[PDB]
Formats: sequence, C-alpha cells, structure tokens
Amino acid sequence: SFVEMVDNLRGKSGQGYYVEMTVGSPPQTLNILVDTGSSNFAVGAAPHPFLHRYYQRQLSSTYRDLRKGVYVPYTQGKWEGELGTDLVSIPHGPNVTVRANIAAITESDKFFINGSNWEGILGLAYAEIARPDDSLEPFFDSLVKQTHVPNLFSLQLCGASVGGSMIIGGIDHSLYTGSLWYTPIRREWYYEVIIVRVEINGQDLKMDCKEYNYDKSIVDSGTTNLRLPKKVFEAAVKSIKAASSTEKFPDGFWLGEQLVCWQAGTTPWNIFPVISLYLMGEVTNQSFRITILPQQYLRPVEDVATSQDDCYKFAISQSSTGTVMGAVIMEGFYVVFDRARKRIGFAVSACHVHDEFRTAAVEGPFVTLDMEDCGYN
Ligand SMILES: CCN1CCCCC[C@@H](C)C[C@@H]([C@H](O)CNCc2cccc(C(C)C)c2)NC(=O)c2cccc(c2)C1=O
Repeated sequence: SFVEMVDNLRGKSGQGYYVEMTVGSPPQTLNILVDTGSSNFAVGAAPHPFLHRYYQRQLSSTYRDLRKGVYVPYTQGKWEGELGTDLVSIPHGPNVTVRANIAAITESDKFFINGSNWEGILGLAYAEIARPDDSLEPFFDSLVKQTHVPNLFSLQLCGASVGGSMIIGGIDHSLYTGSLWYTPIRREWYYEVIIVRVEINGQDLKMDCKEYNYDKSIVDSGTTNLRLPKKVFEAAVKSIKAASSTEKFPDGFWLGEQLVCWQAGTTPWNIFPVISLYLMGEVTNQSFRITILPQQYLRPVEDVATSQDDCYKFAISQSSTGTVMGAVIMEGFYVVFDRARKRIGFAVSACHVHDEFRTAAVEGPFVTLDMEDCGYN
C-alpha cells in the first residue's frame, strides 16, 4: 500500500519539502515540513504574518496540555511554545492515528518562511536531540510504538515547484533504479554518517578524512544546501572555481548570496565538476560513492529582473557544526532511513537529473582502509 504515499510531498525550491497532516479532533489540516535534521514535532499555534493557518488547541477535544514549555534553536531559525499531546494522522500516509507529542509554537524568530505554504515541522531524527530533553518522544517513535508501521521510512526528494515522496514504513521499489547501497548510522541522534573520501571531477581532495566529518556528518532534509566544514568548504570551492574559471562570477556568488545568470538554455554545465562523496559501507574495508551533478549544487532561483535568463544560486555553504548532506544532495537519490537496521540506503532516484554526458550515480563496492579513523571523537 505504498502507492498511496507516492507524491505526497510538495514545496517551493529552497523552502523545504512538506507533507500534509491532521492534528486534533475534529482533524485540523496543516502542511508540515519534513526534517531529518531534528526531532521535535511542532506547529504554529498562534497568528504569524507568514502563517495562513495554525493549530487551534481550543478547538480540539483530544488536546492534552503537558504544562511544560519548550524552545528549539536551529542553525537558522528558532521558536518557543507549549508542549502537549493530540491525535495525529497523515492523509497520504499509513492508515493510522497516533497520540504524539506536539509543540504548539507561540513565538518564533526567522523560522517560518513567507510563502512556503507550511505551518509546522516534523523532526524525524532520534530522541537524543529532542528538546527540552530526550524524554520527549519523537513523532516517528510514537508511530512505531503505537502501530504496526515498520521502523523505517524513505525519502524521494525530486527537483524542479518541487515534489517528492515520503514512504512511511517501507521501501517503494518503483521509485529507484539500480542497487541500494547502505552506510551505517554511526550514532542514533542525528542521522550521522561517516564520509571516507571526497573527489572532485575524479581528483581526490587528499585531506585527512576526519576533516570531512568534523565534528560530524549528517543527512538533513530540513536544510537546502550541502554544508561543509571550513577547511573542506575552502578546498571544494577552490577546486570548483578552477574547473569553471573560463567564466566570471562575483565573489558574492560563491557565498550563496548573489545569483548568476546565463541566456536561457546556455548554462555551461560542462565547466562545473561532479562531486563524489564516499560513504562507509556495510562490510570491512568497503565503501561506496554517490556522485553529485552541478545541477544539484547550482539551485535554480526565480529571476530577479526580466524572466528571460536561467539563474542559479551556489548551494554549497560553509559550516561550523560539521557536514550537512542537505536536500540538494538527497534530490535525485532515493534515501532509505533504515532505523531498524541502523543504516541509511542510497540509490539512484526515478526522478534523477538529466545532464547530457554525465549521470548521477551510486556505485560500489570500493575498498577503503581504516574507515573508522574517519570518524571524529
Ligand atoms: C529548506 C530552507 N531552509 C530553512 C528551513 C526552515 C525550517 C526548518 C529548519 C529550522 C530545520 C533545520 C535543521 O533541523 C538543522 N539540522 C541540524 C541542526 C542544527 C542545530 C540544531 C539542531 C537541533 C534542533 C536538533 C539541528 N534547518 C536549518 O537550521 C537550516 C539552516 C540553513 C538553511 C536552511 C535550514 C534551509 O535551507
């Protein structure tokens, strides 16, 4: 019964993917951003200039107040609110209703996005990073505990405004081609993984592989960009600049601020390199790689001036809290969050990018010694 969940995600480019949900009795419909980078389920519950609707606890006969406050500060944005529980369902999801923790957002700062069409956030990661502490059971843990839904979900994030699928409870084999390749979940807090090698256009960055995971590497559907630790970011940009030096870009472009444009259909994809991320595999001394096309890390944005050109933003950013494999990395892959087996699977998505001479790929096996040394402690 996974066909009912195909295409259950929507969104606007750079503004997050959301799934429709209902909370309360009678059911109140809300669009909820899907976030593997956090673990709180929270919805707007008070007016806000960017909210078209919000959760009204007063209108829900099943609402239960927990008489405890909560706040969550993210890398970008923060909110505070009141904890409580209520009945929750996913119309284009499993045919079940669960009682789950809900943070009723009463104040927020740079959290909600104007015109994004979502009013809440579904943190899919583990209790260890839940606020106020790990005793606030995350939504997916409640779903698994209260129903027969298997302990896994998969995300098919599709590019161009955007759509995708969140298959709750399994793997939909029509959404990918080739084989699934699995990397261990290093520790169950974020969806933490270990990157063991990085190549740009086939050239090894030749850094201490610990630099790639300093101080961690996570899979984060709630972040648009690929985010890299300072030292890795500088090396990647230096290499990407050199590969595309035949064209001029303002240095604000390389900071993700100012956009670059080209005459419609003349974007010089060939001068931007492919990025290969090698991930720790399932067997001794074995890894595999996912290859990222420039169509993934050059995000198309709306044209500020006359909508004649093709304009893009550089979707790779510097991080001070480790590597973040954001939505643009996940797009074009089918990503399986196999919580039951403590692993994350990658396969080429059915909604893959269509470059002329290059193709995004998930390839293995590769031999890589001392992979454990790549993890930071
Ligand atoms: C998709 C557009 N947007 C903004 C999305 C706004 C709404 C979701 C957005 C608060 C979740 C977190 C996501 O959870 C972060 N994951 C790691 C993390 C970092 C610090 C603290 C925590 C704990 C709460 C667990 C977790 N994302 C960000 O911060 C973020 C930053 C920069 C750009 C963007 C998002 C973006 O591209």
